[PDB]
Amino acid sequence: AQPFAHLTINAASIPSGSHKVTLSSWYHDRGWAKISNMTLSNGKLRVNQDGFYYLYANICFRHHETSGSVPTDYLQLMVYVVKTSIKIPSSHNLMKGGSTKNWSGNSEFHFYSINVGGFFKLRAGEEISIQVSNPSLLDPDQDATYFGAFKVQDID
Amino acid sequence: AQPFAHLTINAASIPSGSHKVTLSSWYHDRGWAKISNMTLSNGKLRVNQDGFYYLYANICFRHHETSGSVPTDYLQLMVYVVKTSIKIPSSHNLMKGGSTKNWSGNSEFHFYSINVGGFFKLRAGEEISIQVSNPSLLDPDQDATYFGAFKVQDID
Amino acid sequence: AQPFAHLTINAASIPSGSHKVTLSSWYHDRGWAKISNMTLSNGKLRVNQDGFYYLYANICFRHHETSGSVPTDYLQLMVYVVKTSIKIPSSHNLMKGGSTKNWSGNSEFHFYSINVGGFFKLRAGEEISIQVSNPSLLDPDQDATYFGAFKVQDID
Ligand SMILES: [Cl-]
Ligand SMILES: [Cl-]
Ligand SMILES: [Cl-]
Repeated sequence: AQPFAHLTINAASIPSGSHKVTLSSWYHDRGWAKISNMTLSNGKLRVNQDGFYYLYANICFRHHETSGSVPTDYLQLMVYVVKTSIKIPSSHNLMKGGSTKNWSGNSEFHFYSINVGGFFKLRAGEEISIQVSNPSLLDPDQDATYFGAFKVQDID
Repeated sequence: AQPFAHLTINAASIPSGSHKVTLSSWYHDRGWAKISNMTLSNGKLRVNQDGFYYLYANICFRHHETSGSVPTDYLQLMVYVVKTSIKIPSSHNLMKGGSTKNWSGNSEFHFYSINVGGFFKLRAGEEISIQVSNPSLLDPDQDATYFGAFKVQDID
Repeated sequence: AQPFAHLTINAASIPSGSHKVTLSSWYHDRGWAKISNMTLSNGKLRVNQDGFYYLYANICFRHHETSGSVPTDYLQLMVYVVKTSIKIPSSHNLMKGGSTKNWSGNSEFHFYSINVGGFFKLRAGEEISIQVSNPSLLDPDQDATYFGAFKVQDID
């Protein structure tokens, strides 16, 4: 039963704000959202089996003029895949991606997606979480905002 | 010992539109383009073996001012990795990515690439295709625009 | 003991010029950086065992007005994953990504990341390397700029 997970964002709990925050609302059993041998605790994917896993995340940001105004036109759309654990409580970034975007002008719709992927050694007990800026601009669709992991091979 | 695929764009045709369409011309036996156990049917990567596959797509877009007196003020460069089948035949997006761009500047060259990847459960018979907007802006090189998949493990 | 590598950028040595270059300084022995059954030489990841490998790279560019000014208003922020050989002086592009960005004044901070991935057939003696434009704008953090590979299955 090789470990893996593909979590999709749960808009039914999308926090407001523009500052860097951790996302804790994800789906694990519906649509493309699956999970196995791994446990999820409010946007905190816990590893139960040691191994080399490939981790990835796809976060889509969007804004339509019809939704109203945004604090500032110069945005910083960032995504951070973080690892946390009992021994190491502090957060450490495994991957970082994103871009500054000027969403000014009279344009009606603005969109931008970010993707990151990497190969990492994970020990049971360690947890991966997703931190992003401007969580209010996140796209709610499961094909738009998601993150996952899957074991590729055992640790030597 | 496991199926896989890496298809590269075949600009043999002349897709000159702006609306989102379904790319149907791909290579499977040239350069890096390859395939094993999987079958290609006019832009349709058909799965001939159940199991979990990692899907990925890289789409490059570019534009030159000389191709002028044509709107490239507001652009929506998007990519969609859709899945179809016999049952569950209605098109369902597995992954979405892209960005809005303003390529009306005095710059002689504009470029932007999109990348998406994810871990998915697939059953034999199901198909995977690629849909993008502004297909006439696609970069033809085999290293710029491509998509693919490879089985990571069997379904439990 | 499947072959793999996750290499992180070594800030120390990084071209301060404005030309596109091959990055030749990466870590393989600290932080998330790691390598197994592959050899890092002169910034090139040499394949020591024939097989199909998944290859990836994540490149982050950034700029703070305190660091001075950009070389030009409309920058080309690109990455090329290249394959060369220890036997013949051949050089081929496997993947390409990036985009043109206007980082002219205004904002106090500019950021942009690119990500590429792909399934490739590699043989012993072949080497994977990274070329980027605007190397002086590279983000030196290990979670920011890195590239890697891992064998998924043997050839044939
Ligand atoms: Cl799925
Ligand atoms: Cl290849
Ligand atoms: Cl690691």
